[PDB]
Amino acid sequence: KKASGIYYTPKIIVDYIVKKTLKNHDIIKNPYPRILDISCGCGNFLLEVYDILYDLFEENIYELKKKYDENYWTVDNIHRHILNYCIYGADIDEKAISILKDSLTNKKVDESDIKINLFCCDSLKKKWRYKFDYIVGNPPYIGHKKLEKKYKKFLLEKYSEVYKDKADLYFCFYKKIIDILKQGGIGSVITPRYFLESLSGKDLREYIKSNVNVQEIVDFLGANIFKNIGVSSCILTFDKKKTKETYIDVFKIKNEDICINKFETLEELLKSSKFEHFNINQRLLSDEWILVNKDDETFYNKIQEKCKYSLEDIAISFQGIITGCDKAFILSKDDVKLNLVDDKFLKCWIKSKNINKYIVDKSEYRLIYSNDIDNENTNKRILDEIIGLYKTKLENRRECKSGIRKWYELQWGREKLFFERKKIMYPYKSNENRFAIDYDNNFSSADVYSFFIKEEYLDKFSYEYLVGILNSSVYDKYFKITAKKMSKNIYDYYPNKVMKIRIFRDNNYEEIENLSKQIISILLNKSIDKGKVEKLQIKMDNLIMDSLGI
DNA sequence: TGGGACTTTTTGA
DNA sequence: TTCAAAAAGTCCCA
Ligand SMILES: CC(C)N(CCCNC(=O)Nc1ccc(C(C)(C)C)cc1)C[C@H]1O[C@@H](n2ccc3c(N)ncnc32)[C@H](O)[C@@H]1O
Ligand SMILES: [K+]
Ligand SMILES: [K+]
Repeated sequence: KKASGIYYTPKIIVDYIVKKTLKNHDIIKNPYPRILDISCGCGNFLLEVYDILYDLFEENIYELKKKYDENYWTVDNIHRHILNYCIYGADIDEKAISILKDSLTNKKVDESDIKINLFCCDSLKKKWRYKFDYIVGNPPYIGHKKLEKKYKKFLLEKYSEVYKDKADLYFCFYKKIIDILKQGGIGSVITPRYFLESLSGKDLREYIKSNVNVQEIVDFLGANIFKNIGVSSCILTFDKKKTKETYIDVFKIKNEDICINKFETLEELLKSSKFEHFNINQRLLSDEWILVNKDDETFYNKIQEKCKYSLEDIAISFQGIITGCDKAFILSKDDVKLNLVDDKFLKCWIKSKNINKYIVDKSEYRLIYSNDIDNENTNKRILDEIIGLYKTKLENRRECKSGIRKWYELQWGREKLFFERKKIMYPYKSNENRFAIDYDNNFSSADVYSFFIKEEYLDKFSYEYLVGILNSSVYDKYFKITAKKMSKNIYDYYPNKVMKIRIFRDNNYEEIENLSKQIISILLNKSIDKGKVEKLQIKMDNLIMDSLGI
């Protein structure tokens, strides 16, 4: 399956990571460094390590010959020494190890067979017999849906310090690498960036912060590093050195449309205008890692201090309907099959794209709220001609197999009363803040999140005021500071972060609310000349900036 | 083949 | 009993 050009780490990144770890190695003082890659594959990293080592030994061959055994340190012996004592690799694929072993053997190209330290094993189960000086590589990423159940139980029992709930497989590789790193060693890996902000990575970030000194983080944000692969990458470099001060070099990319396979070295790219550099004090990291420059930190801290309320304080949040099979329960509003379904069971259905700022597009789909169907004898045509077409798939849902749900019921139908009221809705993934007031009792899947204001905060906050500030440029920038960057121009808008947004009340409340009412009034007209909306938004942003003192 | 529009349901807790 | 998180996303066209 995984036999193609994908998953090959680009040469620029491989070269950077190998150099970053061995740039300043004192081969005279320690001529026996152990370099490990625990997901070496065909040896993208290890073959480069061999070359870097060979130059390093050959450049100091006469100093080694003089300080140590004169007969042992010769140029002809460098190849044997590297393979015996220096390069280590591990991979679960037997064929990959077979190829890597031949590649290392053919580096020199008789005598006694040289023992190459390659292991065909599960790196997370191996009883590692010693720690390592340097660890580099590109671990596998496997999410919570794509992991096997038996294997996941093992991770939960043994890697509980970093792996729980919706965590990822590469969380465990981070723990393994840190655990088998020598005092004073250096590790450098490329992994997905999502653990820097995700709720799942909370324990993993705590593990890294409390056990290694993070030297450098390269955040590519939504840039496409791996061709034809939908993943966002970062490079972490960490050590176990005794140092008094622990500051992190953060290199965050500025333009996501760059092509990495166009510059000579990654170092040239990082020092250029295509990246920004700033320092974060590792002691000042909380459970959240707020990796922003001084301007954005000052901006963020001003808003946090000024706002006395959060959305969670004043709102009730909930995820959308999860049918478990959308094609079985969602039909076009013009589908002739809806004449078989009583309007009592029909609900309006919108997708994330139907959410704009301040207002929702008119629904084009309907949801059959099948939970309200009492008996199978009644409304049999609905069960036999609409929902039953997917009966086999519906029966394969978890709650149907355990008997909690009937085969025709919605898997997670939530509570209708939550949806059939005035509320605010936003897409779960978007390029910008899009918070709308729903007036039409719209239902939606889990690609749209909703909340409504608690009764006790209705006098302080109105729906019109909230969509005003939340759709403002100030709050767009404020949310994206700590949001979870998913892919190019996509952020996660999930309650675990959206409900942490903080809000304020001051003298500008009335004028902000009135401007929001004007914007809503314009956006709902048939002859909508939606140009004045931009001007009103600009005026509102000025009031908000005045309110927060920025 | 790479870029852009859009986003299901499986899953642990 | 029933919540909400999770992109080695998914899909299509020029
Ligand atoms: C494929 C991705 C996921 N890979 C990224 C690193 C480069 N991998 C790579 O070049 N693989 C490869 C390339 C070509 C071949 C062919 C010979 C052409 C068939 C075979 C394998 C991760 C490697 O980790 C290995 N892996 C996965 C789980 C896991 C674990 N639990 N313990 C230890 N090693 C683990 C897996 O076999 C991969 O080689
Ligand atoms: K000597
Ligand atoms: K990406």
